[PDB]
Amino acid sequence: TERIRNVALRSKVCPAETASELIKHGDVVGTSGFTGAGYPKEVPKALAQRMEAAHDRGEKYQISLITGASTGPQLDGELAKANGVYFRSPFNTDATMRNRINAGETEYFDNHLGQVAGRAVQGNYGKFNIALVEATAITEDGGIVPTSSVGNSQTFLNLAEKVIIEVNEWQNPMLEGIHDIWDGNVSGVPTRDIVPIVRADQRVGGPVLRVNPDKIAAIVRTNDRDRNAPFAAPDETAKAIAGYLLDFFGHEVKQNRLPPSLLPLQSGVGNVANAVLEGLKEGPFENLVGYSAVIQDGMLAMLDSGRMRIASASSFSLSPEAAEEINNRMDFFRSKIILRQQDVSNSPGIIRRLGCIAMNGMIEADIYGNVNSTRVMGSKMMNGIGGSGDFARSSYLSIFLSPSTAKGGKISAIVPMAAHVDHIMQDAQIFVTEQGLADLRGLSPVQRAREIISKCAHPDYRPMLQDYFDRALKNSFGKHTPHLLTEALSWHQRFIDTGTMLPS
Amino acid sequence: TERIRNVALRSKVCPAETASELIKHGDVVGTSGFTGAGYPKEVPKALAQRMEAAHDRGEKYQISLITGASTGPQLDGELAKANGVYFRSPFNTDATMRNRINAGETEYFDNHLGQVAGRAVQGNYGKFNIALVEATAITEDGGIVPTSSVGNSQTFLNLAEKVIIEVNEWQNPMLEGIHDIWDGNVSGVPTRDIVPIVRADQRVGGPVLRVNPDKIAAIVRTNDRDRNAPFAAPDETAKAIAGYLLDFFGHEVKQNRLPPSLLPLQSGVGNVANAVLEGLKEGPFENLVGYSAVIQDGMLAMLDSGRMRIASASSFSLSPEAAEEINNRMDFFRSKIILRQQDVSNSPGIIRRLGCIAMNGMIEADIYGNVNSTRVMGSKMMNGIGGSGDFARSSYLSIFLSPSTAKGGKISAIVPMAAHVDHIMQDAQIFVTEQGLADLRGLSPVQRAREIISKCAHPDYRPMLQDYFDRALKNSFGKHTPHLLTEALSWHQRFIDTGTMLPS
Ligand SMILES: CC(C)(COP(=O)(O)OP(=O)(O)OC[C@H]1O[C@@H](n2cnc3c(N)ncnc32)[C@H](O)[C@@H]1OP(=O)(O)O)[C@@H](O)C(=O)NCCC(=O)NCCS
Ligand SMILES: CC(C)(COP(=O)(O)OP(=O)(O)OC[C@H]1O[C@@H](n2cnc3c(N)ncnc32)[C@H](O)[C@@H]1OP(=O)(O)O)[C@@H](O)C(=O)NCCC(=O)NCCS
Ligand SMILES: [Cl-]
Ligand SMILES: [Cl-]
Ligand SMILES: [Cl-]
Ligand SMILES: [Cl-]
Repeated sequence: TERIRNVALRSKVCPAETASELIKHGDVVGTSGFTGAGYPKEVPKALAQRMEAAHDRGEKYQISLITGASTGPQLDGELAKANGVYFRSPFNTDATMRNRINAGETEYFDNHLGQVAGRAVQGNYGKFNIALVEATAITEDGGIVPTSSVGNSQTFLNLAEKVIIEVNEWQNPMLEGIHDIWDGNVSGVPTRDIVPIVRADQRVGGPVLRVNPDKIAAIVRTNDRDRNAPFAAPDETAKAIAGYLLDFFGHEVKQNRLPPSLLPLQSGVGNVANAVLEGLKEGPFENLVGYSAVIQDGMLAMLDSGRMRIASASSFSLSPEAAEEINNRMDFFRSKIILRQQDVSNSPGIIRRLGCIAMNGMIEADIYGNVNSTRVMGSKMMNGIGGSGDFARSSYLSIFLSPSTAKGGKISAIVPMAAHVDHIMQDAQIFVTEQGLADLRGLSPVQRAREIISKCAHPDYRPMLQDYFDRALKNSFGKHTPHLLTEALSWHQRFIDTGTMLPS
Repeated sequence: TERIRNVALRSKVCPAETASELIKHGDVVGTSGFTGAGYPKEVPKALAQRMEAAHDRGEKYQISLITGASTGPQLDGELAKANGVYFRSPFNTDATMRNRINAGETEYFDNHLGQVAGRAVQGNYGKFNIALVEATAITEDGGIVPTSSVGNSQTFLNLAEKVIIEVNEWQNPMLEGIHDIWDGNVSGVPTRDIVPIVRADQRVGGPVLRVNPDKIAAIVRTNDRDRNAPFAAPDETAKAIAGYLLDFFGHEVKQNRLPPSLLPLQSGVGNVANAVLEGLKEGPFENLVGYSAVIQDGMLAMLDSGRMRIASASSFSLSPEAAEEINNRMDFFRSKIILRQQDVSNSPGIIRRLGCIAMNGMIEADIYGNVNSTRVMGSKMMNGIGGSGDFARSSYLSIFLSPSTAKGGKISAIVPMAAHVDHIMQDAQIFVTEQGLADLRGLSPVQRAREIISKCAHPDYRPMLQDYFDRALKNSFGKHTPHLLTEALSWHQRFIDTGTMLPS
């Protein structure tokens, strides 16, 4: 049945390839798409091809690409291969785009996800020339129904001089109604409105994105899927991590420091956080509620088992099989899910009010519990800070999760000093690895070190960390946060030099 | 005349030494006190004497000292001299206490100022045995009128098993009415209340701290002043920084990116930020509004002139000259100042909603614009993060201010890598030194470096910085945030070893 239910707009429909021609070299382009969900697919390809052709002719042809968060092969992948992006923000997971960024070929800045809208309205990315937005359907009165995410779409629509919509047969029409778009000033000119959310499951807006139909210069019909990586089935490492955390939650509850149903749950991107949710789907906490940035396979599983009643996020970010699953059971899941603008899902004011429990993965932490979420060896981008800072700093409890080692044991995820810092000590209270859990609340840096080294570090690396700390305590310039600057980053350099942090 | 207007409570009046006997070895003590204002004076002096006497006898006697923020010689000073503090939080500026912390004799954790009350309520500091609070007066119905700051006093009163009040006749009685204390759930158990502040001058509460009279174990009559080091007159360096910043504001206004009256201003503790205020009091912007953690001399000047209409803060941290000037004309300033609980003055939800401009000092930034506010050489505490994180991350614009060098040119305030990080790149958009102003909005790390190096670094260090960056670009593991791990911290080590960052 017709997805474009507004007759007047049908006159604007055209091939993906024609739409792409609206985008000019130098253009700032805002797109839908949040962590592998709901990004535009067909127009990006056409632009990519046109870009390569122009480049061979010696014609400059690159855009600035601002999104909700990560997209997919069809967008980041295609444009990266074409060398078509001079600037990218705020979050990426595509290997080709990542390579461009790590080669200095595409400039990249990973803003806090909840701040992107406000900075765009402030003009930090320049003037938006194009909004390219994927839709489930266009309503009779011209509402744009989003797809598997909301992201920054409403903001990009407001800002852009011209709008291109992609309407996607693949997205299940029962998506219509799952979204909550608030028409208030969240990220506009101060003073901003109060967003009156006081419960994680509370709706305060409507089902559609609003745009002046006059700004719509093109509409493209599509039938393509959100392409995400599957999640790793929880192995012994992941299960141990879940085990420690569930016990921790259990002891908090027994001590009356958490309610039996805990607090609204945020769970970050990646395999480790996902694995913890798989643990929760059969855990001893009932009537859970999610207030997250993304809903991964594990969270969907919790909704499925009924251990979680409802989940708020800006997107569901699912494996191919789970995305197939939810599209086949959209009737069941649509009442369990609320998709919000990312500046609302990731609003520090709301997160703190609700008392969210934040659970996020990490590259590494140093012995003082500073956290790197992003930059391997301090210089090589993995994905980006994403919403981890939005949640870590605002949450009732901030929890970081990681195997105690990486690359088959050749890297320690607990190091003397993080090569890059995304989350300072103040923003991290709990660390969990397969070795144990460190509870850092109320502790000084030296006290944090003792907990982190003794609980979380891998036995292959523990003595070396203890050695570093003991000698730092003796020799450091100051003793408040003891360091030996000649060797603080030496494990990372050892890896670079030899392929392993383990000495020979 | 009579400061204690509740007759019944008069019976609890006693000498300072006697009150101090209520405080026992191991106790967790919460005190009033924020940026050298409104901290208890006589009871801490008495306590310190008794602590030293005990120690002289091989008897242990130490407390955990939790405050609003920094105190003064009578509290931090005396107790540090006595070696009477085993744990301290969240912010200190006393030189003797700083030494205890940096020698490892006092355990320290500098929590974000806006979060301290909530973490106290969560129980991160343990059970509060004692709340010790300075008061201007006690009202007919037993309300406690705070003095020159509010800080965390209401939370501490709520949590503490016993309460001791110091009624200080030095504090002007017309301070009564200047405070705004909310009974709302700001920092308590989730779900918390919406704090409905939508303008900087808005009152939402009442004039007094509330406490069960049955918890009050002692009242001490005092007469002693807040002690706060004077601000030196702005030197040429500080004047240059203010100049660059004011030019920047003027340009934002002419581009319509700020209103002519700017936005609510937050100005951080320290000489540099205060020097900027001094420039604004004689600049082109009128109808200014303060929404800050603290009101320093510069800000008080503008309220005087009528340049600033109102200033919201948790405390006024004035010089002796300024302290007397306001205690004197309290009738006037009384109507231009609102003093709030620090969990409200420093609430990220409100700071964001109001769109504050944050202006803070810093120790150093690296070429990529990560900021160190706290730890010299990464290990030696200066003061603490304070509210700089609260404001930097939540602000409409986050600006950091510093001389381009430190210690007579022997340290570069722009370094290859910051030895410790308090504010990540995402939390800092504008840097200002006497060398110029770097506007980083919308830039990748490599672009940030080009601006910071060229605009902010001192000419004596810029070639060294460019050389580091150039070789990093060629040799770094990744090129997204290029580093040479072999030398990243080598300037700091050079200072440690030779007293200068310049190569010999
Ligand atoms: C940090 C993060 C990459 C961890 O992801 P994860 O899937 O849970 O952890 P994994 O152990 O499976 O590792 C993922 C990759 O990072 C690498 N990695 C993890 N720790 C590493 C370390 N200490 N050193 C080097 N690489 C590391 C792994 O090798 C793996 O790389 P690969 O894909 O090339 O094989 C991921 O959580 C992330 O990008 N976080 C930032 C955004 C965020 O946290 N958002 C929260 C709100 S949605
Ligand atoms: C960072 C901070 C110390 C700077 O203070 P300032 O008065 O503006 O700057 P100054 O240049 O006068 O220097 C202050 C001290 O820091 C030292 N300092 C500053 N930069 C330094 C550097 N790069 N290396 C070593 N020391 C440095 C100075 O030497 C001076 O120390 P001294 O008293 O022993 O001589 C101060 O802003 C602060 O403590 N910030 C943290 C809390 C905060 O910002 N709160 C904001 C909300 S209220
Ligand atoms: Cl809000
Ligand atoms: Cl804590
Ligand atoms: Cl609020
Ligand atoms: Cl930006």
